[PDB]
Amino acid sequence: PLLAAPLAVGDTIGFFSSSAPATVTAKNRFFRGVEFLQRKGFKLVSGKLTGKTDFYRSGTIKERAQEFNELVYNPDITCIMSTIGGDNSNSLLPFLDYDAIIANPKIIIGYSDTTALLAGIYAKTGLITFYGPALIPSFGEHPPLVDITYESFIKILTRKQSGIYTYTLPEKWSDESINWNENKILRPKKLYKNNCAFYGSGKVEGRVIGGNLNTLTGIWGSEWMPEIRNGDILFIEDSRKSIATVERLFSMLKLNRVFDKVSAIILGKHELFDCAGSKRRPYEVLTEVLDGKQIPVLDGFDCSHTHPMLTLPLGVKLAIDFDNKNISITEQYLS
Amino acid sequence: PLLAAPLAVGDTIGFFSSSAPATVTAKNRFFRGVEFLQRKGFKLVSGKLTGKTDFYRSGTIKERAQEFNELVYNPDITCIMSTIGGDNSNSLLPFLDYDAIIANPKIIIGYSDTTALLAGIYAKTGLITFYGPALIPSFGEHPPLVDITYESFIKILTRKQSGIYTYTLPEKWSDESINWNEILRPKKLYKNNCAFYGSGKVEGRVIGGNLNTLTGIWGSEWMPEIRNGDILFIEDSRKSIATVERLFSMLKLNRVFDKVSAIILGKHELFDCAGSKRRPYEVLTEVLDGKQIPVLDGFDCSHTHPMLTLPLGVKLAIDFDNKNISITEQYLS
Repeated sequence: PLLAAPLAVGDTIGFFSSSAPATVTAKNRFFRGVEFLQRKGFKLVSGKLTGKTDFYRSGTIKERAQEFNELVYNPDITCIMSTIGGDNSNSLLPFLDYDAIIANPKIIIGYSDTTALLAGIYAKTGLITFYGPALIPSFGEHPPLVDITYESFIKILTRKQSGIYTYTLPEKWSDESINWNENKILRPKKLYKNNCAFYGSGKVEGRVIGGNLNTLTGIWGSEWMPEIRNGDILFIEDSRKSIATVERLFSMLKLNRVFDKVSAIILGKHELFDCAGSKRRPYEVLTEVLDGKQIPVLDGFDCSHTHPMLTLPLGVKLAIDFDNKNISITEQYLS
Repeated sequence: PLLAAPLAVGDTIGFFSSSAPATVTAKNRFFRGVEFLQRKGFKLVSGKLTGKTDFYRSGTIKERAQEFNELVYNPDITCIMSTIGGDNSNSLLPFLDYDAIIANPKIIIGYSDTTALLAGIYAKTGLITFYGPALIPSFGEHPPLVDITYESFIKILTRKQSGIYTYTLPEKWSDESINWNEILRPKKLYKNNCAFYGSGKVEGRVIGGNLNTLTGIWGSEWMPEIRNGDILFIEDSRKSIATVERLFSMLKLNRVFDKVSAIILGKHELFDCAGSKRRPYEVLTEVLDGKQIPVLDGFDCSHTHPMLTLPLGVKLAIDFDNKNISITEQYLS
């Protein structure tokens, strides 16, 4: 695979808004995130659509593609980071400068809607991109949870690439929709003990592919959707969906023979899942859809819309140990 | 194509709930729909999940598939009609009895989420199915709009298959969210603002349905292949402009706009333009990035009332100069 140079303290991070204009609509959280990374010693380059709005998005399809491409063209930038998601990143894909991305590999990072870019770029270039922090939701989060997110971000992106990396497990997490865009918290978020579950036994090792599952529907079937292959580990998360929607997306995967190919599934914690009074969790729905197909599942990985959030390279091998209840990166993912 | 026998007054219609359990949650409107069709002379057979609930759905995946299959097996039924949509019809697809459908073709009709079944059945069997009335939303509608819906339903499904059929244009329509399952007053009525963007005449096989729903079968063996020359028919309901851009770009990435000869946009019920004042056609235009595809914007085959009935998988001719749309290929035996 094509690998970017590793991150280091003092590097320059460029940010872009490929969908929702949250540098305007969540400006307090944006400023908090900017200050957080600056105090860690990073230099920031603001994408050209920062501070702009086109109603539901930051700019036209072409303006958004231009904003991203301009960061790729900047030799001083080591990391290109999403400000926030939305719905509309998939629009950009015909207009990204893939040749320039190949010529100038950088760490591309974000989550949620930005999945369209992470997966699309991998499909076109083979670049290992990252499911991880977006500036506003991730680094604008109030303490204490933001520090745990940051610890994973800096560890994954700066560590020496020798030997496997085994993920730490956040001690507590939350998914509450409070404390979004103000100077002070209303009150502390509920902190839950980590209830991640490892359904299966033994160890499964395979290339991880996926991201935000609802977002994948916007690139599905196209040359920008990476082919899923026998032995892959499927990584999927969603946010604030109804159980009806979750069944639909799981069945979509089933119809596409995904569950005939993959050797394990990682479900990211689902932020504020709406079970419609059924008390069912997404794993129970997945089990019905699987119709007896036995696939080991890591239910509740902290790489999703919940806080804190871990950083995950996409398109390289991971090993899930279902007996020892851990998950590791086993393949080099930065130069 | 595989063709079902035409409907006749007095026939038996069977109904099924492949997703939302609205025979329970919209029981008043359900009863209105049943009574409406019975008054027309139809006999109704209730699918086995009628009156059942499993929270957000009518029953398990397998039970819903069985409900549908049992209607296929019933020799007295000539038309299998959806009660209502939802989100979850795509789950049934591995379990439908496609061989039984081939052995005894029937009129299968519905819309919205039921698109997964209409498209899936066509992909597997070649059966010409219908984007049209579902029992609860369509036939539980109060007069006067329900009468225009019914006129299209009965005309399309009972007419002799001789010569082209040219659609009537409803004089007025509504998308107002009142009088669902309760009336205090009639819905607000709007003049028909359907628009024909293009020139000349385009003829090609129509394919599509509810666009959001298509995402749940996309890429699979149940998604019919879109071919050079097809007319793409798509409608959505109560979506944000952000979602509409996403779905249009999905089509673009899949090279759909390199294949289609025209696009039909169904009227979008209560579209949320996020203050932009933009309509879906304008968003489509941006996404098309210069591609000159003629568009019929605002066809009355969607979640708005009244609703026309449309066979999927047969040739239509859109005459952009004369501002009309016709079915040009035989669609019932």
